[PDB]
Amino acid sequence: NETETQKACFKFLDLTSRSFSAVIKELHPELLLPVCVFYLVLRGLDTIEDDTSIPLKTKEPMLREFKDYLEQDGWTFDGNRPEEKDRELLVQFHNVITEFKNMKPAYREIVKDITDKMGNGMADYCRKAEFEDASVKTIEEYDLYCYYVAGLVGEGLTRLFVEAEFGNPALLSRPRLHKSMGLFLQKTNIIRDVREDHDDDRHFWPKEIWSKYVTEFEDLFKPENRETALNCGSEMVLNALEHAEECLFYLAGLREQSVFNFCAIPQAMAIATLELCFRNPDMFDRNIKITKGEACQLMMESTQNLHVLCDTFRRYARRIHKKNTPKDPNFLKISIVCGKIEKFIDTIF
Ligand SMILES: c1ccc2[nH]ccc2c1
Repeated sequence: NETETQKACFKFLDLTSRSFSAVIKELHPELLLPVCVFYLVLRGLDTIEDDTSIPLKTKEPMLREFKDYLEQDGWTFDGNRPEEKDRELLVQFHNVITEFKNMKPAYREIVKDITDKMGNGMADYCRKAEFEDASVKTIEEYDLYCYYVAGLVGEGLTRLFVEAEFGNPALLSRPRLHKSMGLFLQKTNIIRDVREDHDDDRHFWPKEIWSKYVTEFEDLFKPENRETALNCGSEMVLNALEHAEECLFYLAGLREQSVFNFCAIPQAMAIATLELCFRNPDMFDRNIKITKGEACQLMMESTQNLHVLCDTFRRYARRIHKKNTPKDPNFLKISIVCGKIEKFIDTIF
């Protein structure tokens, strides 16, 4: 007995999250529709923020006010460029609104708050870009951009988990944990996608890091600077790896198996992707991905328990530890963080 509003939301879930839709749809029914609503709302936010054919005069209010649109039956939007990939989510958004309002009031307050905080951070970002540079210059800015597009997702999901008693409530008292969750994923994708993003005039690597390796960011992609480029990505990987232990801390707080799988799978994939990118020069030439046999192993190792997941983390931390070379100016610090991850897992298990 699935309503068509529900079928549409799940259809759009397949079309926007692609492979991830499968693990979302295996979520415990207490949070299956809430998490689905949460994702389609944030994806609806992205479809507005990313369409450069929408002028700031129109886009900025939609982003700041989107939390209030969730309360308006039949809200639609057809002002995307006719070729935006996820247009139809916003033109048929009345299904998300229907299912948003069917949600328990505690879930609606969480999703509405995150939509509000996130949409306004996006609107602030979209504004600066139009009237300024908006280039990531400091690690602090880098970390701030990741908190708004990914750390806030972690807050929302954690708030839903704790509300459904699927997560230890102490996860809300230590918000560095869900922040590390989102930053680990977002930083790994920013590292791996650096060429793709640069070929679309998007640059998220902080100048505080890449300026120690090249004079201009574009220099990273020239074949003659492949050595400094590797060293730069190494420090990028080092910065991402500093979140891994707090990620293990967060997963230890999850109390329901389908919620564990939903959070553990992307984390295990992130550390594998990080290991594939570490000292890999292909990262600056194309989009590299982990092999299908590896991804399929990881999916088995991320859908069991915390012990099995920690062994996967220990394995890829050791692989990064071994690829680490003294020629790298980040040599010592990479070994230290890898050792801390390995020795921490050895202490638990
Ligand atoms: C758990 C916590 C934070 C997250 N960010 C994206 C997915 C996800 C899962």
